[PDB]
Amino acid sequence: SLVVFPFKHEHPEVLLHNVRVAAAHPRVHEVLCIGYERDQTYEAVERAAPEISRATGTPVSVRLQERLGTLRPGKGDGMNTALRYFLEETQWERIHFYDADITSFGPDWITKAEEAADFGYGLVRHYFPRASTDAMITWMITRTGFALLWPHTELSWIEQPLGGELLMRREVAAMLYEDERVRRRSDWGIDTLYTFVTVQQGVSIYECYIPEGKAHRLYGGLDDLRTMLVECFAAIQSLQHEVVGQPAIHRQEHPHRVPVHIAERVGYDVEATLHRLMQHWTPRQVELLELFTTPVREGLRTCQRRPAFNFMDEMAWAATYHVLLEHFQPGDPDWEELLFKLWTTRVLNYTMTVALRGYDYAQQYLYRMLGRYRYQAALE
Amino acid sequence: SLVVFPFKHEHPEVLLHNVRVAAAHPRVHEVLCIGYERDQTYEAVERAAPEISRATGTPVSVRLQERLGTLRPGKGDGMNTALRYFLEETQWERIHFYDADITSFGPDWITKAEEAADFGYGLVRHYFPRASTDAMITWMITRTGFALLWPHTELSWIEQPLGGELLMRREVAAMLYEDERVRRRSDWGIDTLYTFVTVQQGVSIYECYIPEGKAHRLYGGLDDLRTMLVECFAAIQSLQHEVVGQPAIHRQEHPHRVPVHIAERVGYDVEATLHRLMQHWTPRQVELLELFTTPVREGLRTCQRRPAFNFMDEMAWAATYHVLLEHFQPGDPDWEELLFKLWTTRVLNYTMTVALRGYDYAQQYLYRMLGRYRYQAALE
Amino acid sequence: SLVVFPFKHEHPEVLLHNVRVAAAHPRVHEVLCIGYERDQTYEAVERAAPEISRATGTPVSVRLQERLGTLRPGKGDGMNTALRYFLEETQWERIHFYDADITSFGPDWITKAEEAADFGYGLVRHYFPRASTDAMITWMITRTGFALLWPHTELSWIEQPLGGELLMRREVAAMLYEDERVRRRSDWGIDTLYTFVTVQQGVSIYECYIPEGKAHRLYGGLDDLRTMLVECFAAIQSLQHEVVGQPAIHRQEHPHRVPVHIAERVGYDVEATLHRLMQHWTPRQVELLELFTTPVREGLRTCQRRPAFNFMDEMAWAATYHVLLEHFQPGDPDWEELLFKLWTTRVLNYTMTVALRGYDYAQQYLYRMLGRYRYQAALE
Amino acid sequence: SLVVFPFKHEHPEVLLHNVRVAAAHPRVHEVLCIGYERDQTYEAVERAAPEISRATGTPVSVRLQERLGTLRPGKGDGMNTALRYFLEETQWERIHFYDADITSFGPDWITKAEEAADFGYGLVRHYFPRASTDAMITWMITRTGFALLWPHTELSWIEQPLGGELLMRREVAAMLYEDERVRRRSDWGIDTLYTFVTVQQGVSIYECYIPEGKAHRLYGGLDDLRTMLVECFAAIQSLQHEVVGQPAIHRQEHPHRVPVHIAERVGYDVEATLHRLMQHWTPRQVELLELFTTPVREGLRTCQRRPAFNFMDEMAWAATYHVLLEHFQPGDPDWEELLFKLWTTRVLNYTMTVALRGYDYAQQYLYRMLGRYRYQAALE
Ligand SMILES: [Cl-]
Ligand SMILES: [Cl-]
Ligand SMILES: [Cl-]
Ligand SMILES: [Cl-]
Ligand SMILES: [Mn+2]
Ligand SMILES: [Mn+2]
Ligand SMILES: [Mn+2]
Ligand SMILES: [Mn+2]
Repeated sequence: SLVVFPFKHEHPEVLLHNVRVAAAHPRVHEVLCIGYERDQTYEAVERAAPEISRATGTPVSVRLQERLGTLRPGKGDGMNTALRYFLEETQWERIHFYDADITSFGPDWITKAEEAADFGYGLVRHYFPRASTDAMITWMITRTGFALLWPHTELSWIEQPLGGELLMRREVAAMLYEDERVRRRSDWGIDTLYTFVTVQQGVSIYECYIPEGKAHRLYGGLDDLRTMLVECFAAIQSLQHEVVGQPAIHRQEHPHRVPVHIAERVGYDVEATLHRLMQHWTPRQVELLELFTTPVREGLRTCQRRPAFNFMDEMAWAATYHVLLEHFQPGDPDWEELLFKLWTTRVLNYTMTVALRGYDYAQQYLYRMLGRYRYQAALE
Repeated sequence: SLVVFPFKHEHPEVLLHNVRVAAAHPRVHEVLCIGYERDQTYEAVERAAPEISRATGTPVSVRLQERLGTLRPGKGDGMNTALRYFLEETQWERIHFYDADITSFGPDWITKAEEAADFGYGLVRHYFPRASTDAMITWMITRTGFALLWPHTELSWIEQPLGGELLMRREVAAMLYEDERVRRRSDWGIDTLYTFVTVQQGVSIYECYIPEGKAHRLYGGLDDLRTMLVECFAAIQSLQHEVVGQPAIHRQEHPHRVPVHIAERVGYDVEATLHRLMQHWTPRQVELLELFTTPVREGLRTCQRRPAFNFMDEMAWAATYHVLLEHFQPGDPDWEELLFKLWTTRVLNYTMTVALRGYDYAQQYLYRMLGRYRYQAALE
Repeated sequence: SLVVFPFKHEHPEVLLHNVRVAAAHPRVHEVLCIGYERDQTYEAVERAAPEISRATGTPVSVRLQERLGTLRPGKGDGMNTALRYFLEETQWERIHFYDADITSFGPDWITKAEEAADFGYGLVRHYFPRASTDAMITWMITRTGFALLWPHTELSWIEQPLGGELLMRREVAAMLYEDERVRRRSDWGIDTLYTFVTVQQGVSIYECYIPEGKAHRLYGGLDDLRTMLVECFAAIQSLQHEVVGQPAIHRQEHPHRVPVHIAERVGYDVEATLHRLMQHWTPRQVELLELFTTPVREGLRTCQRRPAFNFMDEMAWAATYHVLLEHFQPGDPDWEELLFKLWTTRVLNYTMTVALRGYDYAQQYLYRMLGRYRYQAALE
Repeated sequence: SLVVFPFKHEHPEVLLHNVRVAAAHPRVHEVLCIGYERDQTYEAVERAAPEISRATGTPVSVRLQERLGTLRPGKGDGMNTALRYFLEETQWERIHFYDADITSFGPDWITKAEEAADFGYGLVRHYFPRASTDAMITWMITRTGFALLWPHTELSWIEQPLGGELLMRREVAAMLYEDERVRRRSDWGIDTLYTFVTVQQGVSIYECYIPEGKAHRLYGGLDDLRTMLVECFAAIQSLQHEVVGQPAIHRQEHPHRVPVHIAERVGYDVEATLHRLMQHWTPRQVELLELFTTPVREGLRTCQRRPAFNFMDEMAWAATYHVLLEHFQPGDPDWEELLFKLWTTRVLNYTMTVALRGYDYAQQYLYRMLGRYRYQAALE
């Protein structure tokens, strides 16, 4: 197998430790790191690589990403360059991807994926325990979108549709590389696209549970997720007219109880988030709210003077999601700020009325949210 | 819809309460009770029925089961009688079954099933939280069997393959009642057969989670499960050469955290169970053990003098299961007793080495068990 | 024993149920309800009493509170009137108090307190499981005060020093009724005084765990807690030069795991709380902040424009507490509102950075909080 | 401070690690290891001392225990030799003891004990989270005894009265070493004796919570606790007529949630334990049962043929405890075997009816058990 680590700016020791782990693994025949640019990290890996490959007997290489997509040059270009490398320059049967900022990586992850793949699956997705306020794009954006647009499919049931840790066999990789919808998603939307297209093509999927979790880079206020947010949404919007006549085999490793240290952390800075909700207003944003239901429109307007979020419950969010699907303009700064404020209030609402009731309550709640979304969507 | 309660010997007030709940439900058009014989319970329901249907506007009736199968006349004959009544004597589009001895039934259960059916599913199964020592036939016999025999199918993933609580749509009922394999399963094997063939014909299945659990009749020593145990095993064994098939298609409501009162109970009497392990021995049973691996043969023999069960771990059990599949003679008193003792030691082993480590630990274990069994099966 | 229910405004059926429960108890010889005014509730009880007292054989009566203290006529006058009645007009050996608004009251509570009293203890205090956002005056005012001022004593170790549910023996009641420090506490400060002086007097104390919790009247925003906040702080402040001897007998029934329904609730409405933090400002309050450390002064100032609360950790709170003890003027509207805003940020800081982390986490944290406060006070 | 490690037979690397941790600690001035005999361990430590005593600047020495007591030469003689060395040959103000076989020791333990000492306490006891089937002597013998014989005292409230981990100040050590009751307890009984007399003399006690637990040597069947069992019982019996007539001050650090890895282990081998129950019978033992209540007499007699333990609930156990206190003969092999079997059935009972219900349930139970024992004792 080929193992890939896409990296942008990361601590060299962190990624070098992972590369080391993969190279040492009996089933890994090559490690590739795909860089955004020739930085500190790049230089480090390149210097370490020859040594590592000699030590482990398995070749390690670094490359810059190629520009293959048409949106912002980001993670997509990174991953798809790896798909190209894999398909056009190696003979390997399987490719793994793992995010480079992972600090809890172990041979573990590789073994479990390889063993599922031996069982027959086309795509193996790793998924992890999560803190109740983690994964707010995954839930409020990706899984929500999937539930609302494709209720009868397996899409909304994928646990971590955004997750960078996965194993594809060669023909699944070939299919994804050759698809032009995926190819052009050069930005953060890449994972959404891999997820959507493998499901739509009926690839059989296994979700692998990694118990010790995914310990990686942590967030301040919500707005260091802002690009990713707009991009992940734009990805769902771009797919909204797709049909998914059937269907994919899909099994999930049964999850263990969350580790305590993972359940007991806050995924973001509340005070800062509340503050930011009052900032970067624009007469045009105010005007754009004329497109939304009254509670949401009054709701968000209040945010110019003081934080408001009680209004953004489940039902308001679904209403908001439809208006966004239909009017949101990718790349318009006002639409992007508006989507950001809107998602913010959904996350604050959820944090204060649900997450604050406990880990378990908040999981019951998210699952039951998707179900309600699916039911509602199936009804029209 | 038609709602059916199969009853053998139960407290009239318990069943009458359930009937009342069903009849009151806005989506129920008929309630049917299927009795084993004309006993106390039967008489109670028959007297109450005319009154209840007048009170609720939906017809309620009682009938004896018909002899439709060829094994012991038991629950199968009751449920298949209901299928016949449903298909040949009503116009209804959906049939529910619920065990009569349920004391936590509410409109709840009916609504949830009817809603999933509206979504599109062909079979909706109710499943419940469980005490770590509950459902030992489900786990050690039914799900084990499905994992060992059909690893690439959805069979071993069904949560409660013995569950009496389900909704079928008319065409699914028609298909089952027509199937001779199922029709003949007059005994406890019926539920196994419903589970097996619906999966094998690619019916689409939703598992509904009932959070407040299923509070019903409780067990003393393991041996008041003994007929059920031999009959449920016989059912797996009778299907052992089937193939399969289609995919199809299977989704589970996400389970909530187990209620405390359900996690904090012991599902059987350990002392009695150890005692019973030493009883009903037979020279022929001692002989029949010659057919089993050494640790098991030596293990079970010790049980004539004192209780032994540490030998019966996962791998020993799987080995045992294969010898049983291939040599167990349904209806042979020595084979039945032996299966009983064998299974007892497995339950005891699980109780002392797994269940005693906690509710969570014991669930991780059982799920992981089925996975190991599936991996091992797919290896040959 | 005498059982007393102090009431101000409550639902008659709620209180009447409680009175009925007490009157039926084999150990209860008299039930007394102490009212604030002759309202609806009062009239209800007085009509119902003669019956009850006939139905159960134990006398039930209602009286208005007397004016005995010198602060706001509130709960203190209510409870001390009971003490006077108990001592001067009855021969009973033991008095219980229970809040009238309790909806989870049962013979239970009485039995457990009477049995501890039999063991010998002078005072028996009932304590309950709590939601992580409950009891923010208990924690951030009373237990905090106790730790910071009397670190070597048993004070900060009482679980629920504001608790209205307790049993005293006659001599304890006589001691309290005779103390003018307690007598004058006519307002909400009464429970703090009962707690303080029985500890100061080396009364032996037993804390009795009520597992089903105390289900009573719930709160909106934090600010319907305002009068109780300022009067509970005033109480601590009034005691600040007291010296407390050396630790008596104090024993606590071991707490069970919190019930899920109690752990899973939010104890207040976060939006309204953030809003209220920006209201009722005054140029004098702004000036008064010149008395506080820089972080807290700048922190609270920001609240005129947007909610700010991250500055208010543990140590800032302690610092602020010290400034309050020394400068807070009871009865001054600006000091009162200032105290209110200050507490509010302790509570918000704590909800966002600690409660959000889990029920367990937030309890570890509060206990470790008192310990850090004790250590710090001990240090000078 | 002097830190002492008593050792009999242990792995050098385990003990040597702990020695290293103590010596490195800024508050430790001398480390002493007290050995049973000049074995492997002894030789290892003696070789290493020197080296350690020298990379830390704090002297480390080993000695053989002296024969100071009059029972079996065991732990008592070791601990008391340490006391003697401490008092007669050093100037240090405080002595710690830690078990040698601990594998989770860290500077931690010493710091916490030293800081409590600094706060004033005369004895600091470390206590740890436990598996539900751990500590069966502590609960069913020591704490039970304390609760039945001294209900009004602090004795049964000490969390780990057998714990080897504690800090005494010089005067408390002096007092204990001077006490002939403790001096003669040369065997396992020593810890019971330190616990009893420090409480009896009104030494003020702090219990220190060590969250990471005490990882040490594990048990097979219950019978490798057999000498310890009889000696610990003998200890309580020898003290049965003592009077306890003052307050100790007694405070317990609030415990954190049990770590999962500690909650999820089985503390013994059930199958072996059941087998052992049927062994080493004797006509005299059968006779001696004549002294016990009928359920217990008939119950234990069944154990000659098959394991029986349902009879040994709480109340049977208390009854049995009283018969033992009054008739058990230390050093009589039949009384010793009988006590062992009796206690085994108690442990089995608690295991199957209680521990199997969950970690929390089992703790609620043990605490409530002492409660009931205390109430019952206080009633006569
Ligand atoms: Cl996310
Ligand atoms: Cl079962
Ligand atoms: Cl409070
Ligand atoms: Cl022990
Ligand atoms: Mn990341
Ligand atoms: Mn049943
Ligand atoms: Mn109240
Ligand atoms: Mn040990």
